[PDB]
Amino acid sequence: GSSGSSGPCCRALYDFEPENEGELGFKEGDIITLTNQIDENWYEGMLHGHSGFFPINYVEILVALPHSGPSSG
Repeated sequence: GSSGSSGPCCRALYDFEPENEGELGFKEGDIITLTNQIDENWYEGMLHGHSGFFPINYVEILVALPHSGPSSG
């Protein structure tokens, strides 16, 4: 199959509900697109037409973002 174009994406290992405004609640299985990073343990993406931040201790990064520079090494 020809998808066309694909970028960095992550998979949720469990379910997480938003506690504070903005929070981006995910669901075990739902792939959360990756756009940018605000925190050192949080990420940013688009899900259900909503732009919010989500924890990394719940999802796994399959494709390392294109971002370049200093990083855990």
